[PDB]
Amino acid sequence: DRATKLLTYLADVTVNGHPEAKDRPKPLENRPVVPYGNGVKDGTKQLLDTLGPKKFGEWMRNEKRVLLTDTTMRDGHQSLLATRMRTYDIARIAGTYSHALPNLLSLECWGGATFDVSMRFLTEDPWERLALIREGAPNLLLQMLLRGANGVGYTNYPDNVVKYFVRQAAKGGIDLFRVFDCLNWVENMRVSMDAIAEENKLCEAAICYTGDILNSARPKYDLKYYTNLAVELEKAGAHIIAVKDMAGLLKPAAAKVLFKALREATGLPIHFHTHDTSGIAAATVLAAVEAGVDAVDAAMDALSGNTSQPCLGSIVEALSGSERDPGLDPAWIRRISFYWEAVRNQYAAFESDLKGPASEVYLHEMPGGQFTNLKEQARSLGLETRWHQVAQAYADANQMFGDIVKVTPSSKVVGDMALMMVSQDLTVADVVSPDREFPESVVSMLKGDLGQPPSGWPEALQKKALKGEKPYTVRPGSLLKEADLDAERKVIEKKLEREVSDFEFASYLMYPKVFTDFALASDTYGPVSVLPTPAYFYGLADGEELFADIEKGKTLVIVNQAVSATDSQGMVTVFFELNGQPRRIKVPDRA
Amino acid sequence: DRATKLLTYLADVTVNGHPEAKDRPKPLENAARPVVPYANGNGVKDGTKQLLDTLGPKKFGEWMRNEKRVLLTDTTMRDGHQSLLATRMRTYDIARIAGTYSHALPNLLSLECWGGATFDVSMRFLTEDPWERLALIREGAPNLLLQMLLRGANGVGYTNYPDNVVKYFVRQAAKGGIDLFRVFDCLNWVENMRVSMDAIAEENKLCEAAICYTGDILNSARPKYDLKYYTNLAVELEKAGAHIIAVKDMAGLLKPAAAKVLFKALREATGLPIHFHTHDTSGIAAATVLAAVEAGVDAVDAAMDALSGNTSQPCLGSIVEALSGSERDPGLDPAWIRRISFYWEAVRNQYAAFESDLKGPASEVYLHEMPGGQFTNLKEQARSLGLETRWHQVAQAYADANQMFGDIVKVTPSSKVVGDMALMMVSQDLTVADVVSPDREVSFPESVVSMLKGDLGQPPSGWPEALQKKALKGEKPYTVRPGSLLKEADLDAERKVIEKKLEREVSDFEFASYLMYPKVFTDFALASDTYGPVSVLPTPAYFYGLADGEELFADIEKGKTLVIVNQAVSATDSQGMVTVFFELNGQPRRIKVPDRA
Amino acid sequence: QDRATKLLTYLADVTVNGHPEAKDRPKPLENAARPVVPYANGNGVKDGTKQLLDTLGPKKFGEWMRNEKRVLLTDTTMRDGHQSLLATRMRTYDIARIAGTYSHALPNLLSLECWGGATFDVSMRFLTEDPWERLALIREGAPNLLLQMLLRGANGVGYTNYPDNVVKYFVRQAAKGGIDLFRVFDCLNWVENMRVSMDAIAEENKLCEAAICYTGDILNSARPKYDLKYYTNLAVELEKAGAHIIAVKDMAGLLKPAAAKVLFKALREATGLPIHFHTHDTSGIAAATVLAAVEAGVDAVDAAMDALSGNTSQPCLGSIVEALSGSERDPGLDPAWIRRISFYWEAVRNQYAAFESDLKGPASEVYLHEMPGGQFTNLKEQARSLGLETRWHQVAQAYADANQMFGDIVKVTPSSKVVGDMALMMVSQDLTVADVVSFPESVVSMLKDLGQPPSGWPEALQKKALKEKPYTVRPGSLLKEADLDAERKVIEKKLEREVSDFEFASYLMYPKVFTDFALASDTYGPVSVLPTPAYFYGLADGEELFADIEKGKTLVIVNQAVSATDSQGMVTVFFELNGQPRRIKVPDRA
Ligand SMILES: [Cl-]
Ligand SMILES: [Cl-]
Ligand SMILES: [Cl-]
Ligand SMILES: [Mg+2]
Ligand SMILES: [Mg+2]
Ligand SMILES: [Mg+2]
Ligand SMILES: [Zn+2]
Ligand SMILES: [Zn+2]
Ligand SMILES: [Zn+2]
Repeated sequence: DRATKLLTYLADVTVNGHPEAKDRPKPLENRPVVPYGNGVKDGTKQLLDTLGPKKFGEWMRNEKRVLLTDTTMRDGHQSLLATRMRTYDIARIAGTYSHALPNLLSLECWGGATFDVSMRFLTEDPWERLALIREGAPNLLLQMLLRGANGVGYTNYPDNVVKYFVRQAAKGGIDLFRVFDCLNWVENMRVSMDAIAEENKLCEAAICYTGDILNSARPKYDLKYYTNLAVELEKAGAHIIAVKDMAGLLKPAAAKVLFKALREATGLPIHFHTHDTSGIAAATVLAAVEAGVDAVDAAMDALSGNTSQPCLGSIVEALSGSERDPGLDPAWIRRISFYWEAVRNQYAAFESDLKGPASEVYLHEMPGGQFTNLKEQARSLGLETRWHQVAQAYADANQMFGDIVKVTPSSKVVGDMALMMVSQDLTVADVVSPDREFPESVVSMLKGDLGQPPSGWPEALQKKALKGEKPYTVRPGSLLKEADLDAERKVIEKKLEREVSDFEFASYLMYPKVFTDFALASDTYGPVSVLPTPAYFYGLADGEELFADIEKGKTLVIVNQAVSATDSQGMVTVFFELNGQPRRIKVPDRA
Repeated sequence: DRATKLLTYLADVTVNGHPEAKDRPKPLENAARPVVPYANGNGVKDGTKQLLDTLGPKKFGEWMRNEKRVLLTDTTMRDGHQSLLATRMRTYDIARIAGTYSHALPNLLSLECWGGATFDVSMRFLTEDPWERLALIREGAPNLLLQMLLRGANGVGYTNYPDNVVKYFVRQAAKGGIDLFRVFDCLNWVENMRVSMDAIAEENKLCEAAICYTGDILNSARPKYDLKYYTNLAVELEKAGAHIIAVKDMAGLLKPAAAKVLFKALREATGLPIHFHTHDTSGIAAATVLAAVEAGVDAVDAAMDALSGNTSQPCLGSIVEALSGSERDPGLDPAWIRRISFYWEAVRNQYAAFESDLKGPASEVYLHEMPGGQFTNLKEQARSLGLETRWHQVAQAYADANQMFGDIVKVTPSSKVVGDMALMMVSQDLTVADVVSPDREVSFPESVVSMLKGDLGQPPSGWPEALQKKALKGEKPYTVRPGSLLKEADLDAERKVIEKKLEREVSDFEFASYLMYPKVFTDFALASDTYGPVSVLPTPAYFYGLADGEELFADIEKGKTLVIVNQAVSATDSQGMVTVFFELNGQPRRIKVPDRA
Repeated sequence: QDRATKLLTYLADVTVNGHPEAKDRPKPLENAARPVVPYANGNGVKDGTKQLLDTLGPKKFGEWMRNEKRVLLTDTTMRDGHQSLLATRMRTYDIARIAGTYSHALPNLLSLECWGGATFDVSMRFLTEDPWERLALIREGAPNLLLQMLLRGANGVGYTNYPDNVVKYFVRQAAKGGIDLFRVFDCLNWVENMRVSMDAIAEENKLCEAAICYTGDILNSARPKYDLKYYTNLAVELEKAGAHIIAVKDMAGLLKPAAAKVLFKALREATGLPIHFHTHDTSGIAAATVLAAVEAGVDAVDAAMDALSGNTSQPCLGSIVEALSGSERDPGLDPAWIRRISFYWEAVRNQYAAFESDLKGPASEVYLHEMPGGQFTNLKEQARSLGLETRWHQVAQAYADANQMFGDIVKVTPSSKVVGDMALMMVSQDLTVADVVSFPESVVSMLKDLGQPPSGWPEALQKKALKEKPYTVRPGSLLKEADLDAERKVIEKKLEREVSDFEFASYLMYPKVFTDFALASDTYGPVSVLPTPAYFYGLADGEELFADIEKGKTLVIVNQAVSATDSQGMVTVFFELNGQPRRIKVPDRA
C-alpha cells in the first residue's frame, strides 16, 4: 500500500508527464553522488544552545573571522530555478555540509518561496524537509527568511496567526529568523520580532537596501536613514542586524561607508545579504568584509552568479590566508558544488534564459528573486519583444509610488503596475492624470494593506486609485480580527476527515487552499518526496530500475517492465516489479 | 556576377545548411533583428587616436600614466565572443556598431577588436577577411585606438615563425589600422618577445608588453611566481622598449588582495603605465578590477554587459557604475553603455548555435588554471573523446600536468600542451607517476614532445629532466630561442607560390595571411572566388539561407541594395542538383546547387 | 502443459516479428468479420458415398457411378481451389471447421478433394502444420463423404521420382490416413510409369481413379498428335491396368465445349468405366465445357465453391448446379446450402489477403501458352523475381515456343516447372528456339528422369543439352529400392525419438521439410489450433483470444502489453493466460 500509492504516481507520471515539465526543456540524457567517517564537530548550533540568542549575537560581533551563511538550499534555487529544488536533493547533502563544513554560521534553507512552492508545485511537505535537514545537520544553525507581517505568504495576517507560525517554525528547527518588512517599517516588525525572542531563537532584524547612499541627488535613502533604522531595531530587541540588498544595488564604495557607519551606530553584529545581478556583488561582499561586517551570505558555485548570490567558493578563496579568513576547506566547497551541479542539471526544465551580468539592475531595481518571474509574466502577457520598456516602466512606476523599497510583496505590486503601463500603453503622466479614466494588488497597497512608506503615499495617485474607498494609515494587523484558532482548526478537520498536526494547522493558516490540495494528493500518491528527482518529474523509462526508501528500514526496488496501449475506458496499464513481485497499475490517459 | 556568386551561396546554404550550424540549437523563430541605436547627432570628438598621432607612442604612454581617470578598453569585439561564442561573431555585426562607439563613448582607450583567434576563425569558419573587418572598424571609429592581441613568437598563428615573417606580419597589421599591440609570450620569456616588440616600435605603434599572471603572489607555499617575479619582468620589458606594461591574467587567477599589492609594486618598479586584462571565470574578477583601480592601475579591460561574465571579461557597465562619482571616474555615459549592450544582446541571440552550456562562476578555476578562452573548447574536446562525465578528472589532471611540467605559464600555445597531456592522462588512466614511470611505455602527444624539445621556448628553470628525457625518445632538446633555428623565409619566392596557385596577384595583406595560414588562406581565397563577398550578408542569412517565401535585402556594393526572394526550391534532379528559384530585384534567377545529403 | 507455454512463445514471436510469409505483403481489411460456421439442420448424417464404398467395394462402386443418372459432384475448394488462388496457404483451422457442415448440408456430394497436390509440402513448409492431422480432422467431420486426393503417380506428393517401395509405402499410409479416392496422374500420360501406383491403390482396396491429362485440341486437324484416338486408347489402356474410374485432368483448362461433346461420347463408348472430369476456368468458359460434358453423359465433375471459383480455379459450383437444377441430370444439391458454405469461404478468403494474385479475369491467352491453372500465378511472381514483369507476354510466347521445342508435350507437375524454368531463362538471355537448338538443373534432368513422351525426346535437343548417356527405361526401376528399416532409424536418431508410420512417410517424401517441421513442432507446439489472423499477425494490444489446446479445453489468452527491446536483445510479451499473469521472452529478430 505505501508502495501501491507510489506505483500509481509513477504510472501517472510515466504515462502523462508532469504538468510543470511536460513542454519545457528536458535534461541531457547523458546522477548526483553524495560525497564519501568521523562523528560531527559541534558548531554554531551547540554554541547558540549554550549562550542563548543575545550572547550569541555578541559572540558574532567579537569574532574576527567573517562568518558565512550558505544560501544554496533557499535563495539560490529560488532565484535560478523558480524555487523547484526538491527535498530529496536538499536532504541528501545536509550530512555532508555537517561533516565537511562545520564552521559555517548557518544554512539558509527555509522560508521565502519554498513553503508555498514545495506543496503547490513539488507535492511535498516543507516541515518534512526542515526535519530531515535538522537530522542531517545537527551542528549548524538553520536559517529562514521570514516576511515580517506576511509570514510565508502575501497578505498581512492577524497577530495570533503570525505568533502561531513563528512558534511552530521554532519547534520545527529554525534557529535563525531573518525577518524583514517590505517598506522597512519597524512598527510592522514588532509583532514578529517579539514572537522570535519569546521562542528564545535568533531575531535577525533586516533593513532592506534601496537607492544609492553616495548619490546626493537621491537623498530619501541616505546614510542616516539606514543607521537610524539600525538604532530603531536594536531598541526593538534584535539579536543581529541584516542588510538585505534584495536586488544587489549595494556598490563597493557604498559598502565601505555603510558597514563602518552601521557598526559605529549599534553594538549588534551585522549580516550582509546580496544578489549578483550586476556581476560585481562579490566586490561588494569583499568590501563589506574589509569594513568589518560580521557575516555574509553566498551560494555554492554551481547555483551562484547573476540573480543568485555571488560565488561562495570564490569569496572564500579571496579571503583565504587573510586576517578575516573564514576557515572553510576549498576542496570540500568544490565537492559540494560538483554535487549541486549534478543536482542542477535535473532541473533543466526551470532554467531561465539569462545569459550574464546586467548593469541595467541599477535602473530598474528588480529583486534578484523577481527578475525571471517578471520576464515570464511579460512573455505570458505577450510582451517579450518589449521587455526593456517594462524595465523602464518598473522604474517609472517606482518614482510614481514616491520612490519605495521593492521587495516581497511590494515588488509584485510594482511589477503588476509596470505590466499594465506597457500593455494599456500608459505613461506615469497618464496614470496620474485626473481625467484619463488598477490591479487588485495596487489598490490593496494604496489603501494601506502592506503599511506606510516614510514618505506617506502620494495623495493624488492614492485618491485616484482608491476612488471611494477611504485609506487607512494604522498598522494592518491592528485592524484584522484575532483569528479564532480553536474554531479555524475544526474547519480543516471536517474537510480532511482526520486530526492534523500543529505543523499542518500552520500550513493551513498560511495557505488554506494550497495545503488542502496538498493533503488530498498526498493521500492519493503517498510519499512522493522519497522519489529521486528524474523519477518525480518523468517517471520511469522502459526496462528501468529504481530504488526508493519508504521509511527508515525498507528500500524498494521498482522496475518499469512495460506500459500498455490505452484500453476502452481510457486506461493505461503500467507493469511493475516491486522487490521481485509483479504489479499492474492502471493509470487514466489524460491526453 | 558578384550577385550571381552571392545567390549561389544563398542557394547552397538554403538547401544544405551551414556545416557549423546544421546540428546545433537554432535561434528563436521570433528574433528581433539587431537595431543600430539612433545617435543624438553631434560630431565625433577627438579621442585617443588623435592623441597617439600627435604624441607618438612613448609620450602617449606617458600621457596614460599621468591621467587620473582610469582608462577603459572594451573587449567585446574580440575576447568577449572568443570566450563565449567560439569566436564566431561576424564582421556584419561588429562593423555595424563601430560608429556608435565612436559617437557615444569617445573617452575609451581602445577597442580590442583583432588578433587572438579572430584571424584564423574569420577565414576558416566565417568565410570572411580579417583585414576587411579591421578596415571597416577603422573607418567607423576614427577617434579610438584599435587594439589587437599578438602572440609574440607565434604572430596570430600557433606554431613558431621566422623573424622576417613575424616582422612582415606586424608591418601589415600597423598598415591595416592597428594602433595598440598587446604582445605576450606563453612562458613570459623576454628573450622571445624582442623581435615582436622591436617590430611594433619600428612601426611607431604602441607596444604594450604583457606579463602573464599565474599562481598566487600571496601564497608563500608557491614561491615561483612571487611579487618580485612580476616586478623584475616589468623592469626587463621596459629595458626592451615597452611603451605600456600589461598584466594579462588569462585565467582570471588574480585575487583582489593580490591586486592591491601587485599594482602598487608595479607602478613603483616602472614609470610606464600599466594595463590589466582579466577573465571572470571565478565570478569575482570585477572585485579585482576595482581593487586594481583603487591601487592606481592605468587601464583595465571589460566587456559589454551582454557578453561579459563567466569566461569572458567582467561586466563593463557595472564596473563603470561602481566608479561613477569617484576620483578616478572614467567618464563614460552608462545610458550609452546600456544601449550598446542591448544591441550586443540582440546580436548575440543570432549565435545560439555557438553558446556553451556553462552555468556561472566556478572557484574550480583556482585549481585548474585553464585560460578563459580555452575552457569551453577543452571541455568540448573532452566530450568529443567520451570524457564528458569525467570533466572534473580532466580539470584535476590538468592541474597535475601543470605541476609535472614544473609549474608553468599556461596560455596559447603552452595551455594547449597541458590540455593534450590532461586528456591523454584521463583516457589512458595515467597518474603523473605512471606518466614518468620507467616501466611504462607512453606515447606522449606531439605538442608535449615538441614543447619539451624547446619549440615553445624556455621556462625560467628549464624543463624537468626525467620527464623530458622520457618524452623525447632519444632526440636532443635545445635551449636557444626557437626562431634562431628557422630558415629565413624566401619572401619573394613564397609570394610567387601563392600567386601561381590562385592564378592572380595578391595584396600584401593577403600575403601576410598566407604567411600565417597557408592552407586556411588558400581555402578562404578559393571560397571567395565561388561565393563572392558573403560577409555583406546579415547573420541569419549567412548561417541559414532563406526560408520559403522569404525577402532579404543585401548590399553587394556601397552603390546598390539587392532584394532577394526565395520563391521555390525544386526536388533533387538526376544530376544530384537542386534548383533554387530566386527573384533578384523583380527579375527571375534559377540557381543550381548540389544536394549534399 | 508446456504445450500452452509453446503457443505463447509462438504468439509472442509472431506478435513481435510478424510471420515471414505475411510481413511484407497486403493485410486483410481492418474491418473483417470472423468467419461463421453455419448451424446445419438436424442431428445425424445421411449415409453417403463413403458408406456405399464400404459396402460395395471399389470396382462395384465404379459400376455404381457409371449407372447413376444424376451427375456426381466433387468439391475442390479444400484443395485445388486455394492452390490456384491463394498459393496453397489455406489452413487446417479453416478447412476442418466446415467439414461437418458439408457432411450435414450436402450428403449427396461424390467427394471432397481435400488432400494431395501442393498441400502436403505447403502445410509443413509454410503453415507449420501436419497434413495428416488435417486429413484425420476432415475424416472426423465428414464420415459420410468420400475423401479425394491428387496423387502425382511416381512423384507421389513430391517433385522427383522415388523408389518403388516408397511409392508403395506412401500409398498404404494415405489409405490408413483416411483417403478413399485417389486420382493418379503421370505428367507425360505414360501408363508404364503409372502401373506401380494403381496396383498399390487396388491392393489397399481404395478407389483407383486413373487420370488422362488433356492437352492441345482434338478438333484441330492441324495438331494431330493429340487427336481423339489418343485419349480413347489411353482410356482402354488404363482399364487394362485396373482403373476403377477414368479421369480427364484438364490441368490447363484447354478443353472447349465442342471438344467435350465429342470426347465424352467417345470415352464412354471406349470403356465401361465411369468418367470424372477436372478442369480450370482460366479461359472464362470452363463452366460451358462442364455443362457440355454432363450433356454428353460424364459421370462426375469437379467444381469449386463460388467464393474460390473462376479464373485459375475450377468453374463455379453453385452456378453449375443452378444450371442443372431441374434437368434430368439434376445433381440433387441444395443451392441455398451451397451459398451458405460459399459465404463462409468468402469470409475465410478475406483472411488470406497476403496471398491474392493480381489476376483480373478470363484470358483466351491460355490456348497459346497452356500453363496449368495451378502454375500460372506462381510462374508469374517467379518472372517478377527476375525483373521480367514488363515482358510477361513474351514469357508466355516463350513457354509455347519451349513446348514445341520439347516436341509438344504434356505440361503439368513436374513437366510444367521444367518448361517454366526453360522459358524464363529463354527471355532473361534473349534466346530463340533457333539459338537454344548452358541449361537449368531441371531441363537436363528431364531429358535424361521424368519418364518418356509417346514419341521420345528430340534428338539434337537431348544431345546439346545433356552434354552423358540418356535412358528410356521407367525411372522407378533404375532407383534401387530404399532400405526402409535403415532409413527409419536415421530420422529417429536425429529427432531423438521414434516417429509414427505417417511421419516416416512424410520424411520419405520430404526429408529436409519434415525434419524442419518436427523441430518447429517441438519449439512452437500445436500452432495449427490457432485461428488464422492469430497465426499470421499475432495478437493486437489487449486482444482476447480463445484457442482450443485440445478436446474440450479452451484457453483464454490475452496480450496485455509488450515491453521495449532489452539490452540482451530480448522482447517480453505480457500474457494473461486463464486469468494467470504470464511472461514470455522472444528475440527481436528485426
Ligand atoms: Cl492556499
Ligand atoms: Cl593554415
Ligand atoms: Cl525435403
Ligand atoms: Mg565579528
Ligand atoms: Mg594614470
Ligand atoms: Mg453415371
Ligand atoms: Zn535574497
Ligand atoms: Zn583574455
Ligand atoms: Zn487442377
